[PDB]
Amino acid sequence: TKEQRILRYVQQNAKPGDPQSVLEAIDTYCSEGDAKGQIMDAVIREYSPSLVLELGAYCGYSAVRMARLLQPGARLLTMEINPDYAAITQQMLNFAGLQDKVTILIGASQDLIPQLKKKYDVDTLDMVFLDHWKDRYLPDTLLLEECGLLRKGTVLLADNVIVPGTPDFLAYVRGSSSFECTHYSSYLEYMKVVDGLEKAIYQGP
Ligand SMILES: Cc1nn(C)cc1-c1cc[nH]n1
Repeated sequence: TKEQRILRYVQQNAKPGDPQSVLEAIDTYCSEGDAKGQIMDAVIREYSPSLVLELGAYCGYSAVRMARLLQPGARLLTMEINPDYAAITQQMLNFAGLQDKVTILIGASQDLIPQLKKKYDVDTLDMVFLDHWKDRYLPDTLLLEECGLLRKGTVLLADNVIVPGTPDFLAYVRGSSSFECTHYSSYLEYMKVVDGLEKAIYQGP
């Protein structure tokens, strides 16, 4: 119901066609995530990806956040396992006026990623945002590589990466010469990490 409540709140209080007011409505409602969203913004602005893959949609906050910065021609593919969330996310994107920039695929990442080239005509991806299941971060990273979907300069950005969580994913991207890594730790006013993200840029084979 959390995702449903968030949407209705947006629908009642936000301005249609204005992604900023949609995001502000979501943030405001949830607090009584801008640190993470701010990092997502910085990555999109720096790498200027033409095709983005998002793993996990939920209420659509991140789809809105990323798609609003893509220029004409640039697109987002969003995978979401839960059809109820995919519906919420579609409504959220319609509300923000970003529906022409995003395609939502319903299903499990491990099933859909291998079908991207043949079934959905993807060549390579410029950016991947990982925010789905944490036990899939490393397997899906490997799957993307092995399916030939990454190129030199493709940026992976993974949410909710806080040690000792995601030991395998981090061991790989850090450990491998094929990835150049940056970590982000948000503490807000605290001494303990509230959210962590990892940026990993593929260097090619
Ligand atoms: C996409 C996807 N694939 N798998 C395995 C989980 C998801 C997910 C998790 C939250 N939303 N969607």
